[PDB]
Amino acid sequence: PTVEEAKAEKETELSLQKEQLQLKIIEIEDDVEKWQKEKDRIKSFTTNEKAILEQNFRDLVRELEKQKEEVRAALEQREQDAVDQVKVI
Amino acid sequence: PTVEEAKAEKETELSLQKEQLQLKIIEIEDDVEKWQKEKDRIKSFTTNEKAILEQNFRDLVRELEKQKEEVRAALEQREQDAVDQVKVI
Amino acid sequence: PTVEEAKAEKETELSLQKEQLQLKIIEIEDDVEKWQKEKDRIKSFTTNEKAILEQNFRDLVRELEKQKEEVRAALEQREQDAVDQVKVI
Amino acid sequence: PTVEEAKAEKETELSLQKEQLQLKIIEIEDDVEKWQKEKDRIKSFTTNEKAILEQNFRDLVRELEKQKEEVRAALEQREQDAVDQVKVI
Repeated sequence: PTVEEAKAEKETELSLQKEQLQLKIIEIEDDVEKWQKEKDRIKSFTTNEKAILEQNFRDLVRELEKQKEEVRAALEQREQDAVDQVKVI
Repeated sequence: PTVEEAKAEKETELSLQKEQLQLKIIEIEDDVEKWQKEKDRIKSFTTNEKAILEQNFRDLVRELEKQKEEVRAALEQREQDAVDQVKVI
Repeated sequence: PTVEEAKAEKETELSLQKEQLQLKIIEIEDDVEKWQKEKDRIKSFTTNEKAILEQNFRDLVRELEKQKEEVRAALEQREQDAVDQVKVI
Repeated sequence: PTVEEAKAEKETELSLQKEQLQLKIIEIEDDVEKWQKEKDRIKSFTTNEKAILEQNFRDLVRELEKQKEEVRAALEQREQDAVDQVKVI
């Protein structure tokens, strides 16, 4: 080959090989950013679900405390009822 | 009647009437002490039942808190499981 | 005394004595109603103060739970801070 | 150089260069394992401190609940004391 022909071929080859390398880097980086976004999404979902669990628990305890209060005041009303039902004879 | 006969009769009558009065007082007082002991017993029962209620409530809350903890650690294990299941491709 | 004079005197005496008896009953009943109203007022005050105590306790626990949450999230921020401060060298 | 001399030199050079490469890999891997062990240690410390926080909180609440109970029973004793201090006159 001519000196000018081998020059031009080298330039073509390097230009095409550069582009291959760049594409592969883009692929690696897309895969990594997608991996990382998924990991972060799962973390974010768990954090949310734990917050909702914690709020369910607090609502449950509050509802049960309120039921306990109803039973207590019932006990106190059966009490006074019974104390008035006891005659002096 | 002789003076000595009316004397002796008065003494008999007063002695028998005193005894009637005393018996009635004993009856009134028995009824009152029994009334009061019953009132006190019912109060004492209610106090006991409320204490047992309060301890049931505390055991229930403790058991539910412990269940919440199991669900939370389950959520965290499905989490790490899932984070390891996400490939880098 | 004349029959008509003793009649009239008896009526005066009974009328004045009735009024004495009635006044004493009114006094007994005033004292009893006042006793009972005071007892009821003290009971009512205690019931109120216990309710306010119970609400103070609940506000205190809620405030402390909220402070615990701040300390926990502080611990988690010193954590991530520290994990990023550890070099790969 | 002799064919046998260039052979022997190539072998020396490759052997020394291999060893350089291996050492660098060992260094990279030591740094990475140390990084990772430190990250894990900090995580492990935070987890511990949060557990101790959580147990302090529970002991605090239990102590305060117990103090509330003392104040309540004090209120009830000033109550009965006062109810007995109210005369019938």
